Amino acid sequence: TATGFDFELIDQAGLGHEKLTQARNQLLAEAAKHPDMLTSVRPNGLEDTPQFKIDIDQEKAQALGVSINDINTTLGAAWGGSYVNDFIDRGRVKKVYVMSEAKYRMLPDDIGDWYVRAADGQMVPFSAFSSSRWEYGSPRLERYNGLPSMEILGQAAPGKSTGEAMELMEQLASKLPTGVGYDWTGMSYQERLSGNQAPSLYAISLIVVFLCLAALYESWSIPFSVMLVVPLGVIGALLAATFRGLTNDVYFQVGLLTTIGLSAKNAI
Amino acid sequence: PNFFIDRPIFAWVIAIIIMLAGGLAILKLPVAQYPTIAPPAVTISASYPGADAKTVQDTVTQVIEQNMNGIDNLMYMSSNSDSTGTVQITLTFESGTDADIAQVQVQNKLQLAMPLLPQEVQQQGVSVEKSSSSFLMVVGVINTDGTMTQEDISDYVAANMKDAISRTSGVGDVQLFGSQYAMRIWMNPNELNKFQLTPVDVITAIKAQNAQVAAGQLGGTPPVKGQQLNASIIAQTRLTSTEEFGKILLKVNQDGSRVLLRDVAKIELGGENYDIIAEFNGQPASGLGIKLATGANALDTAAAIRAELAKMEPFFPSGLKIVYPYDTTPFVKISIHEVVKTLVEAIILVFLVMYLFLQNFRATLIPTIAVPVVLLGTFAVLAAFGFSINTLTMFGMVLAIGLLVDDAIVVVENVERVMAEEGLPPKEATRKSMGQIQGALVGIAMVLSAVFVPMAFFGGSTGAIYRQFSITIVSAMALSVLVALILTPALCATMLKPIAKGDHGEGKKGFFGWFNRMFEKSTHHYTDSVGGILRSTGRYLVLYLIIVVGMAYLFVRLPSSFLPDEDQGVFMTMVQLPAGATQERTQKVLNEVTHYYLTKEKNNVESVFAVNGAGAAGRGQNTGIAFVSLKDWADRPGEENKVEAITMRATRAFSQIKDAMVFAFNLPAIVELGTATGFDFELIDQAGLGHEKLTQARNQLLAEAAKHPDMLTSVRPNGLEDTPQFKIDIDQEKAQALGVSINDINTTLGAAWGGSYVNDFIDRGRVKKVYVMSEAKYRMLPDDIGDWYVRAADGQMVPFSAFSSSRWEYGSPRLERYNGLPSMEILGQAAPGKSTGEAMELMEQLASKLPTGVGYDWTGMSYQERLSGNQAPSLYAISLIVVFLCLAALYESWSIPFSVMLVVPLGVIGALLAATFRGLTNDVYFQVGLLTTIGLSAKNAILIVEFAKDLMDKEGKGLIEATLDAVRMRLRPILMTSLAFILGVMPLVISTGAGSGAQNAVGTGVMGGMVTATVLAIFFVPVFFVVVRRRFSRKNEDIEHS
Amino acid sequence: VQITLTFESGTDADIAQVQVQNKLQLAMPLLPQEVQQQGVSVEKSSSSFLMVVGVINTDGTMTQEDISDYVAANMKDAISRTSGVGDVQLFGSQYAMRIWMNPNELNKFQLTPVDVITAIKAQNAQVAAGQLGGTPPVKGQQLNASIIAQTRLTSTEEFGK
Amino acid sequence: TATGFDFELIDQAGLGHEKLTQARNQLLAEAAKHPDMLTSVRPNGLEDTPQFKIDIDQEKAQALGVSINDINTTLGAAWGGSYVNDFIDRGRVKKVYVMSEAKYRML
Amino acid sequence: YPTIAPPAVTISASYPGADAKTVQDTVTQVIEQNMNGIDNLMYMSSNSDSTGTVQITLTFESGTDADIAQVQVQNKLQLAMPLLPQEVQQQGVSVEKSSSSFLMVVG
Ligand SMILES: CCCCCCCCCCCCO[C@@H]1O[C@H](CO)[C@@H](O[C@H]2O[C@H](CO)[C@H](O)[C@H](O)[C@H]2O)[C@@H](O)[C@H]1O
Repeated sequence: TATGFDFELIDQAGLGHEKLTQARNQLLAEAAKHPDMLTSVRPNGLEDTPQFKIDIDQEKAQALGVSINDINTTLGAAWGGSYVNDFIDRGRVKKVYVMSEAKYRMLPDDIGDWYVRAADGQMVPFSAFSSSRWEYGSPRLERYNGLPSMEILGQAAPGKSTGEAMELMEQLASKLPTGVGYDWTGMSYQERLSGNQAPSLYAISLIVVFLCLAALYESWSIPFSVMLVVPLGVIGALLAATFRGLTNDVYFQVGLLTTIGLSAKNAI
Repeated sequence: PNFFIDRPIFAWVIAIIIMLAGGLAILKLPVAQYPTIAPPAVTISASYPGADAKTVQDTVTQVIEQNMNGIDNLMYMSSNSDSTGTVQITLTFESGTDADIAQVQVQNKLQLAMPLLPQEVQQQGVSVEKSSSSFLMVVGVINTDGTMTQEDISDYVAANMKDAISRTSGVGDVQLFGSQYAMRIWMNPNELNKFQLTPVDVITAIKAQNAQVAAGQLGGTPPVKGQQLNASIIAQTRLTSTEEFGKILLKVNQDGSRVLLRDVAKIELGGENYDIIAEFNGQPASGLGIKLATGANALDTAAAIRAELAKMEPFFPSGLKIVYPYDTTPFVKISIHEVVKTLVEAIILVFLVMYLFLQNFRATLIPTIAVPVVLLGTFAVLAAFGFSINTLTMFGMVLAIGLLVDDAIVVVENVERVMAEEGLPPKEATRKSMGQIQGALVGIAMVLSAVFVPMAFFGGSTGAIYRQFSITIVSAMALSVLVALILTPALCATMLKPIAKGDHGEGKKGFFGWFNRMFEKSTHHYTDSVGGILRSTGRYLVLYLIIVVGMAYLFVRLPSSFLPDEDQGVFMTMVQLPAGATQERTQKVLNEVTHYYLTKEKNNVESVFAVNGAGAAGRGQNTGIAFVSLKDWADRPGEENKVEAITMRATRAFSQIKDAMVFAFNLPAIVELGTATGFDFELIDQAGLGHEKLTQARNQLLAEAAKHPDMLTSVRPNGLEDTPQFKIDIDQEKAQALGVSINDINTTLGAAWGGSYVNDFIDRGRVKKVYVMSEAKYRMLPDDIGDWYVRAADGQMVPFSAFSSSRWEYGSPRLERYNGLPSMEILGQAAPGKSTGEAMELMEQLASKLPTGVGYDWTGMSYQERLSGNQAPSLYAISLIVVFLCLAALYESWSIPFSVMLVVPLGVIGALLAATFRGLTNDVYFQVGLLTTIGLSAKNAILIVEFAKDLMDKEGKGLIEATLDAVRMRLRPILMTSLAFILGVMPLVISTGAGSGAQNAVGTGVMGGMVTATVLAIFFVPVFFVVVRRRFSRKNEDIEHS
Repeated sequence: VQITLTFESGTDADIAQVQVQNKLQLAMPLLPQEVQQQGVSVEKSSSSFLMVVGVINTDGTMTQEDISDYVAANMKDAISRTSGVGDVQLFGSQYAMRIWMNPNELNKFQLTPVDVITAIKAQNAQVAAGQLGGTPPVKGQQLNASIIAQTRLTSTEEFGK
Repeated sequence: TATGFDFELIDQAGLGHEKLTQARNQLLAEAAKHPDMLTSVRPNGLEDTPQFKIDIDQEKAQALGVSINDINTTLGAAWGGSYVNDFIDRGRVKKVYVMSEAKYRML
Repeated sequence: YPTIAPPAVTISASYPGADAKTVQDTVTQVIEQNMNGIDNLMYMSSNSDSTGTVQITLTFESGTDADIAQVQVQNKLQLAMPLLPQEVQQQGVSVEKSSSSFLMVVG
């Protein structure tokens, strides 16, 4: 979604909707204290809007001779709408929609102007069965691995590089509720993956050219003598990368592997 | 090749690198029980709640037998239109074809049949599933302090287990044992007769009144200008408790006392089904059945699933403790340790021989160094081949130790001795040894690869089983041979000490066994002796004919197998109550069984799992199942405490002292197999007939094949026999008069006695079903037909006794199919001592002689085993023909490979002989053993015969004297190797504990085979060789060639 | 209606064909109901007939429709299931219960087609049954037996009556 | 089948069956006018045959107290036919069809 | 770039007007329950949504073959299939292998 990451904040425990929301605004407000590492820290999801509850009381209408199906459907097709059948426009199939007009469906009182025809032949106002209130609700509930989560979106401050901001993220996600954890997905997921490889590729590949060297062109000491050369290759690649403004990424890794490469050739 | 002799470190690099290739190839290497062995099948099932046999066959089943036409890799279609509403079609497919291909093909050919379903199915789905019966696990859930009962456990099971524990790293399929909660509404026909109300008005009540609904939106799009608000309409909402459902309005009386559902019927948050009952040691329990994941480890599915269950275990309710009645894990954990263990012993024993013969610390160590580089590096050969290190393949390794060390060993000997016969420096005498015995090692490579390959190209489950050894012992072979071109030769020249010409060691040490002379003294006896026989050939020709012949007769009188039987730490006993009995009598049997195990075998049994309601043939209150788990293997000693005698005395206990057929038994090794001497005859109705006629055919034929005690065996049906059904024919005339509506009569009859799935509600935050069934007592006794009244069009009720005739006819409750057409499952077998196919010939002759629409056809076990049948002779003729031509090749003739081929009988006659004594069987493990024996025999003959012909040629010596020299100098190695083998293989041979059926089976055939092979070949081969060559060429002669 | 989708050569055949049928069900619920009730068959197929086996009656005393029935009664269930067959066009037709409405004799008795339909629908079906001693029963209970119900018809008699 | 084709003229703007019929005719005559490039330029298929509209005056039926739904389904099951239920012949399922009789739907 | 991102099958449907927790715990996590046994899964993303659109995005390991994925997974959903709504099941339901990256948008 941006520069380096898409921090995913994961629910693991059995805590709650409210409380978690409080823990995260806690983090998004707790991080505004870092201009030397972060910039444009923003939240992901839809929060919680005002909902308009309309309870229809079945008894009062179950007398009056109006049928429930009819009242439901009319309320619907009025403010939602309906797919009936299909027609043939210009030589192409399309849908058919029957919804109310505009002005009778923007404000609650317009409910009034709506009457349901009973079994006898007289209409009934909704104000004959509908209590109405202002309560609250959520629209779109986010998850990561099926469980409640929030992507604290961000980019690194204009002060160069992307990963230091991610490591600083790892320091933010510490001081919050018992059951509130951290993970990376997408751009920084792989930045978890191409990062903590440093021990393994070098645990292995270093041992391999060692034996490759004691091999076809023989000896014991020859791989040691040549192998002391590896630091000499890096300290300049490290020296330069710092001097310019870069970061230990992939391109620096291939940059490195390559550099130790020609260098080992030479001592070879 | 020779080249790496003068690059010792380069060699070293190959050694330490390959050993590491090993360790890295081990740490993340997969382990299973066996390799994925069984042919894959996909099954289709559907649920038609309340239907009868003819119904789920005739509404769901037959419209299907018509619309999923055209899936590839067609094979066969077996089906059950259960008279419980389940319809189940198992397509069992051709071995090793890719499953998933089938699976999607089918799921998208049912959606062709989908509108052509009934609508209660159509709303309740149809499932297509790749399938086995191989439960990795059955995990029980119980509460200790009687806190919850089966439906509570079941509900929690469905709400708190199946999404987060099955997130654990290592898991395939999940299956719940019990029933999910559903809103259970129990209608009383009295309190429903009262207010003239019937199920339909109730149906319509809960349906219309209980849901979410099409809302709409304030500021709906497209709104109109000026607008400064956008917001969502809420509406009629689905319900939540048992409370919100009693308060539901059905009809208001004119007096004003409204009638809610709470009145006419009873309300509990209940189960979606009350078929099967799950008892953990009698106490209430509900369970889970788990299958392993797609290339996943069994033991890590175990580490993570059991860690996961332990992660929700305090976060479980009170008393709620998880249980493990059924795991196939410790059997495997312990299988592995026992097999490594034997291998460890094998290593140490081999090394012992290796010392107590070579007696030089650094020379005795070189071939000991020989072993890790070879195995560890073989694991590297496996990690790259995409198969798994299971019991069997790693068994191929423990078995392979012999064909490993043999080469390396021979070389250390040949060098040590040449160094005793030419005096040259370590490296040079070595060089000569390597250049002269190249043929020994490349030869063995040529023929063992030649004998273990032909099996890999075999078919079936047993064939794949073979694939595993092929690769292990051949990789082991080739690498041991190839280490013998890079590793062993450089290790030979370099880490080995230099000898002057003729050092011999004879009684040149006292405390360390003068021993060597004896060997040397003895080989004089040996050597003069071969000469003695060489002088007098005819005798030895004849006696050979003896061994051959004996080998033959004896081969016959050794009985086959498909795999050995295994104490798995877990076995089961199943229950069967006579037709139409109820759940109650069965439950009597389950806890009575539980008594037997916790009492008269109290010490052995740890936990019983009693299942009431569906067992073998199908689902059905009269049918039961028990999982009996034992205390860990360490605490079960004797003959009496192991699965065998336990099963024996269990079924002994129950057969003659009960009214019901109830049998205890032990599960196979392989979690699905050919039932050996036998079949599962499918009797196919082809002509326009019907169920009555096939059944009469079952009578006819079960009478026709059971009347031959000399060919046929176990004429029995597998299924449930013919049950009592109660036809209630409604005479429509009368009701088309009285003003009652047919839909009203039907759906009321249903919702009363079967029941109806009507709507959905939301318990605890999870959607579940809403069920309205009548109550117990108003639809359990025939007499209750009465208490039910239909509200007419005018307004008064009618009894069912106003239109309903009522009788008892016959039907089978489990309707079978074979390819969409009417069929019947006759399981059957050949006499214990008749081949199964002979029984196929006489059974086909009876079931041929049956009415036209009663035919014969094959399914399951006897199917594949019919097409892929007449081939084993051909491939082992190949393993042999590859032996004869490949070694005719490494040398350069014909007569010279014959002399080495003469040894296989000396080898065979030993595997029969030792095995026959024990009681083992010409199955697979004895077969792999047999091949290996062939290898051994030809190996040794390679040793001797190679040296004699070489001399004959290139130094031109005389036959008899050359055979004698070879025979003399090669005695010593032949013996070293062979002792290493017998002693290495031994532990397997006598070990008890996991799979010892396996260990013993490999071991015995292999051991006895090796013994007679050598202890006879070292006296026959030189006479094989001499006479064989004496009928080819003219001049020479007995060669002097300078 | 026959819609033939021709795929890129050497493509996975079956993967294609199946992909097709799980895109049949995005458009399938909003289909006509006379169709949905008369099935649609999606079948991987050549662009021509590979083979035709004929069947005839020796004494000729069978009609196209008779022979055709026999085909449908003993063989043509697996010919579309051989691991290489798409649609088979059956030369004939399997039997159907044929009710031939007489429009005079229908004006006679105050009934029209609509009434004939709802008539035969309702009169001809299986029915939601149940079980004597149904589960879960109560103690002492000693019976479980199959409730049969009205059964769909079988003869020419059941359909005239 | 040697050197040839299977030309598809696809209607793209949405001018319905008629304009397509005529464009194709225009074309089919336009290719018969070049024997120095084409041979057997023929359309493959069927042309436009005589069809018989039974246009319903819904009104006359909307006073008269008849329900249209039934009227349709009657014309249908009469001259087309109707798949209604399934039955069991000799132990094997088949279909249930109610179509008019022969002589009562041919002229 | 190469096939870099882990493979996901997305399911989307319309339940016109429903709420967040219905389409989260009736429509979304109602499938992810039989999604035990997936080949090479990396992570799981999901939407409830309050306009009637419901989204279940199941995400697997790079190169784990898509067509293959929809194989095992559309057939692991079509096993988790019973706990979703039927008003969902009647109006346009898509199972489609997905990225979230418009390769292009043409105006
Ligand atoms: C357990 C029962 C079966 C196991 C026995 C299988 C055979 C292995 C035993 C070999 C040892 C006895 O072998 C017997 O003594 C020696 C050496 O072999 C030979 O005896 C020889 O003595 C002189 C020596 O010139 C004769 O000229 C001639 O060469 C031969 O008669 C053999 O002809 C044999 O008859």
